[PDB]
Amino acid sequence: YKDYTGLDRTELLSKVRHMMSDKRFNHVLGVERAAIELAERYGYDKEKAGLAALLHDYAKELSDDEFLRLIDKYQPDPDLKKWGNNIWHGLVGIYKIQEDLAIKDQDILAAIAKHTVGSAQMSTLDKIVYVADYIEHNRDFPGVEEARELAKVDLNKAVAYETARTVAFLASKAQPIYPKTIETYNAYIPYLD
Amino acid sequence: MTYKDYTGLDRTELLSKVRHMMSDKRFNHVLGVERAAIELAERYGYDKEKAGLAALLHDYAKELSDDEFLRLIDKYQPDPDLKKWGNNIWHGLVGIYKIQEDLAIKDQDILAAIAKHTVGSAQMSTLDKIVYVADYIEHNRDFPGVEEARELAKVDLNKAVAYETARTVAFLASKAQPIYPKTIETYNAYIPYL
Ligand SMILES: Nc1nc2c(ncn2[C@@H]2O[C@H](COP(=O)(O)OP(=O)(O)O)[C@@H](O)[C@H]2O)c(=O)[nH]1
Ligand SMILES: Nc1nc2c(ncn2[C@@H]2O[C@H](COP(=O)(O)OP(=O)(O)O)[C@@H](O)[C@H]2O)c(=O)[nH]1
Ligand SMILES: [Cl-]
Ligand SMILES: [Cl-]
Ligand SMILES: [Cl-]
Ligand SMILES: [Fe+3]
Ligand SMILES: [Fe+3]
Ligand SMILES: [Fe+3]
Ligand SMILES: [Fe+3]
Repeated sequence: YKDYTGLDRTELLSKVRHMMSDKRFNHVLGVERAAIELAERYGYDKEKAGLAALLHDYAKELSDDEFLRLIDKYQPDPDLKKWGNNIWHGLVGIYKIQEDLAIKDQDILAAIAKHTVGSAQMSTLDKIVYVADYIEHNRDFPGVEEARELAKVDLNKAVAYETARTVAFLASKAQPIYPKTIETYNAYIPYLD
Repeated sequence: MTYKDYTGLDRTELLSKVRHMMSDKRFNHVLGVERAAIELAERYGYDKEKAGLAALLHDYAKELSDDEFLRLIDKYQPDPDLKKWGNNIWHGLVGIYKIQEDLAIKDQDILAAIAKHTVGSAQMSTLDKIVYVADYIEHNRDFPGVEEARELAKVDLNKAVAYETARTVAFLASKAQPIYPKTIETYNAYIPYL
């Protein structure tokens, strides 16, 4: 990752860990492990995959006010301020990552930005991060084990399954559903037919 | 303003033509929706005739052939994306052209409420909401939580709208069926009522 960050993995782990709780940093390590496994399985650059996965939740624990300032400074979209952390920590978090690290790679940053909501046409790296986040080994929740099996077989099916489960979950709790989420939903459900 | 004022047929002639468009089971559904929409109109201070008429006509095109719909799309509202969907989406949005072909109805409120009865919109009129809810709670319906919808409809029409839309999004997602984007526009607009 030094090629991407200018830092050894040891300073990098220090920086990431100092942004979040123990429990969350373990999640992030599990996501790194899972993304590297997925990259191996699907013929993708393991270093890009692991680095995007290590960084993906870098901003997860920023406060609302800190996000509102990053919005104002870097992407002042009126609608964006109506949402919250779930949406912000990836989409707006990338600005924090760039402030704190010498990361410029647009593939990595884009995979991080959309890790929560996806998009239509996700790249292989986007999908690796998206799926690793859901299936990493510390996770236990309704839908993970089917997700793990699918991931071993077809990345696009895993993407579809994860998205369908998340929409169902949000709807069951009457929580707002980000419009990109439904874009991702409709684009990938054909894989499950 | 009677059904005849709106359509040029009296309710008796309407009921025959509507019966002709569909199976008995569907026609009974439509009578149930008419009944439910009239009750919702009384409950919420809305014109009972408009509500009853929109309800009677809402599924006029439910059993048109796929080919009839595609012809209608070409002829009246060319949209290649629309063509990618199916009966669920078409029968309201494209069905209103069939209704206008067969009936002398021009009322834009009634037509708009029929057109969106499946998917809703973000800024639904009272008539829109009455048809949308009546469709879901009509007395022939027997599905889990229909009694929750019925109860909410007795108390707050916007909540009933919110509940129905959250139900439908969760139902579709739970089996990985496509979700029409207006459906999510309705969902996000009405969930704050819950
Ligand atoms: N309100 C809302 N929440 C979402 C949407 N998509 C995902 N989420 C939620 O965002 C939360 C965090 O998602 P994610 O970044 O994927 O995982 P995490 O950061 O490792 O917890 C989860 O509770 C998801 O349900 C959406 O479209 N709208
Ligand atoms: N594909 C798709 N189907 C939907 C959507 N919203 C509702 N439906 C379905 O369309 C069907 C017809 O719905 P509706 O016109 O409300 O009821 P009906 O005509 O009395 O059966 C149902 O099975 C709904 O779940 C959507 O957004 N996308
Ligand atoms: Cl680990
Ligand atoms: Cl590696
Ligand atoms: Cl599971
Ligand atoms: Fe996250
Ligand atoms: Fe995560
Ligand atoms: Fe219908
Ligand atoms: Fe109906």
